[PDB]
Amino acid sequence: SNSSMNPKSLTDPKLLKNIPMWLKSLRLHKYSDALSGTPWIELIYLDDETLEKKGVLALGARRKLLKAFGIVIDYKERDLIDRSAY
Repeated sequence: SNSSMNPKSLTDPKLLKNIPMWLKSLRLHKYSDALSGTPWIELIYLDDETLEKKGVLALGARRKLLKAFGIVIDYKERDLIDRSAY
């Protein structure tokens, strides 16, 4: 529905530690079970291909998650994300 990649949630250890929840703000909780087994630090590092391997078969959904992966990384790179999430 939305999946506009909220830089607020994508960089809040609350969601990050709770990937499913992290996906909630991305409308990809659909793949929560497939992406839950993987933390944010790894999620944000995944790729369209890996996502497929998990369960994200939607070229639209996975390739899209790659957008959420970056916003998290950069902010993670800018120490904008609590080291607690790490």
